[PDB]
Amino acid sequence: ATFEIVNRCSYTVWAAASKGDAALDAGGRQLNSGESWTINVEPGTNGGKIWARTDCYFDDSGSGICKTGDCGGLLRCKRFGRPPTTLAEFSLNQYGKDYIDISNIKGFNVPMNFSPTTRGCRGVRCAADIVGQCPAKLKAPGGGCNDACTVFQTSEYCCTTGKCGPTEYSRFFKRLCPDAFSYVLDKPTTVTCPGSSNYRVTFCPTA
Repeated sequence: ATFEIVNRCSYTVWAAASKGDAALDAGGRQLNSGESWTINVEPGTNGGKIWARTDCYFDDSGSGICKTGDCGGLLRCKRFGRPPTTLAEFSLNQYGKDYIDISNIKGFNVPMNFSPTTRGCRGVRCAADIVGQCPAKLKAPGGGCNDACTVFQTSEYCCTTGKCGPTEYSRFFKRLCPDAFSYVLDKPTTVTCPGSSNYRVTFCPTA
């Protein structure tokens, strides 16, 4: 499947694509304001994620650090990034269907639109100013808005026992972005697309 990753933000981001134990395509790339990066993702890919990283410094070998979304200091991510990270999530060709969503379960750093470029389903978006409105306790110094599990590490925020309810913190994310997962047991905002659809992820879709 084809994913075009587009940076409409006014600042540089470093895109990342991983299924957690391996890169997807090249795994990561710098995107200046306006730049588009097209990747190919193997059919049948399960648990793939795409996210942006901000304020990165890398050397010639592709090692360095980012203030949000860092994946063990690599330009080309093999694993998932350090929160806060707005997440585009997908599972492809699962019994004839693709499943996509946006998640705030690992916090928020960059606004995002996740849309198909082929027919048959709708896109999803979280483009509110969550960083600007972020509750004091959830603000990450490096930038972004942490989820409450990341910050407080309780069974209730992290849904460790598989039983947990909405919280004052999850409701903040849900209020600003209804179409994204706000906590683990959130009522699913997953979109079902035809198997083998193609997609576009746009950072800063409105501004």
